[PDB]
Amino acid sequence: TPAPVRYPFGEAVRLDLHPTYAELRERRTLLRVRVPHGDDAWLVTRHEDVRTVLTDPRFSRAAAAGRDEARLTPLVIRTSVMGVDPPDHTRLRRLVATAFSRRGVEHLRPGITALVRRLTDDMVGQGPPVDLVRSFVTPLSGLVICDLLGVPYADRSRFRHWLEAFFSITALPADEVAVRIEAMYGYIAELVALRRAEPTEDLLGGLVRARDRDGSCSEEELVDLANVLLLAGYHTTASQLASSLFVLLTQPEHAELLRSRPELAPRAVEELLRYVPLIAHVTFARYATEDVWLGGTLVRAGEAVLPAVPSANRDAEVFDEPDRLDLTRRHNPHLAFGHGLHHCLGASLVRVQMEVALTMLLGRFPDLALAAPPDEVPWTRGMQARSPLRLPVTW
Ligand code: HEM
Ligand SMILES: CN[C@@H](Cc1ccccc1)C(=O)N[C@H](CO)Cc1c[nH]c2ccccc12
Repeated sequence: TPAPVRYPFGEAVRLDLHPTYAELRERRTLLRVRVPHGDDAWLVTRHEDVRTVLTDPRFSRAAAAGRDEARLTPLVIRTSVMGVDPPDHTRLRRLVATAFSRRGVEHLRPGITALVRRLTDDMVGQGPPVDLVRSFVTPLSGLVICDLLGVPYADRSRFRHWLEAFFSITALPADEVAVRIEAMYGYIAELVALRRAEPTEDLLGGLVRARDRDGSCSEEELVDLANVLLLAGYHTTASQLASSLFVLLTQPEHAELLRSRPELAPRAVEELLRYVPLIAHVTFARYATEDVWLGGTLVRAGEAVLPAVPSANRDAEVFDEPDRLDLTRRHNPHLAFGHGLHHCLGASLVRVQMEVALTMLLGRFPDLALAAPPDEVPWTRGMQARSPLRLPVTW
C-alpha cells in the first residue's frame, strides 16, 4: 500500500472544506491515511463511493467492534444501532422507527412551532443583541429531544457536561473522555430504573417495556440506544442549525430570498444539509468483509474505509455548482443523513425543527443581521461536529 497521509488534513476551519477533498474526487482514487487512533484506513470522497461504503453489505459496521476502529476520537464510542449489521440492526431499528417516521414526527410540529414562538417571544422582550446559540438553537433542539425521549431537560446542568466527551477529538484528554462517558451511562441507568418502578409515556418508557416484556433488546442495547438518541438530538441537531444560521447571516442574500419566499423552506432545509459541512471530517468507519474494488483500489477483507460525507456533498457529478449555495434546488440527493441501511433516524425530526425555526426567525425578525464581522464569530475547536460557539444577532 502507499505511504499513509496524516488524516485529518488539518483542523476544520469554520465551514471551509480542505482543498484535498476536491483533488481526491478528481483523482477518482481512495487515499490511504493514518488517523489519530485505531487502524489505518482508506479515505472515501466521491458521492458514488461514499454511497457504496455506507450501505453495500460487503462493508460491515459490526466488523469494527472486534477491531481497534480507525477513528478520530481517543475512545471507541458505542454507536448502538449505528454499530451493528443486520439482523441485529433490523431487530433494533424497528423499535424506534415508528416514532421517527415523517407521519410520526408531523404530530410534533404544533408543539415545535409553539416552542419556537415562546423562544422568539423572548428575544423580542430581551432585545438585541441575542446569542442565537444560547437563547434559541440549544433550547429548541434540547427541549424537543428530551420531551420525546423522557430525559429531563431540567437535568441539562449535569449531562451536557457529559455529551461533549462523546464528540471530542482534541478538546479533552482520554482520561476525561472515559470518565464523562461512564457518568452518562450511569445517568441513563438511573432513568431506566425510575421507569421499571414508574412507567412513563415517552420513548424511553416504551423502550424499557420493550426490553422487559419482549426481551427485544439486551440491557446495554437499551442504555446505548437511549444514550445515542440524546447524543444526536441534543447536540448534533443544534450544531447543524447553528451552522445553517451562520450560512444565512453571513450570506444574507439567501436569508432575504427564503424570507420573501417561505414556501422554499423544505428545499432550503435540504440544501443547508448538503452545503453545511456538519461532520468535521469523516463519519463512522466500515471494514470490508470480503475484497471490494472501488476508487482505483482493491480494499481487502479486514481493511477500513472512512466515508468523508461532507466531500460527497460537494460532488460536481451530482450537484450543479456544488460549492454555491442554492436554497431553491429541487432534487437534492445529499448524504448529510447517510445512505441506505444507516440513514439518519431522526431525519424527519431535524427537517421539521429546521423548517419551523428558520421560517419564524426570518418571518419575525425581517432585518435580522449578525452583530459582528463573520470572521469574529467563534467556532468549536477539536470537535467531531462543526458549530459556532456563539451567534450574536441584532434587528
Ligand atoms: C442535523 C442533525 C443530524 C445530522 C446531520 C445527522 C446525521 C446522520 C448521519 C450522516 C447518519 C449516517 C451515519 C453513517 O452511516 O456513518 C446518521 C445516522 C443516525 N442518526 Fe443522525 N443526524 C442528525 C440528527 C439526529 C437525531 C435528532 C436523531 C435521533 C433523535 C438521530 C439519530 C440517528 C441514528 C439512530 C442513526 C443510526 C440509524 C441506523 O443505524 O439505522 N440523528 N445520522
Ligand atoms: C464519526 N462520528 C462523528 C461524526 C458524525 C457522524 C455522524 C453524524 C454526526 C457526526 C460524531 O460526531 N459522532 C458522534 C460523537 O460520537 C455520535 C453520533 C453521531 N451520529 C451518531 C449516530 C449514531 C450513534 C452516534 C452518533
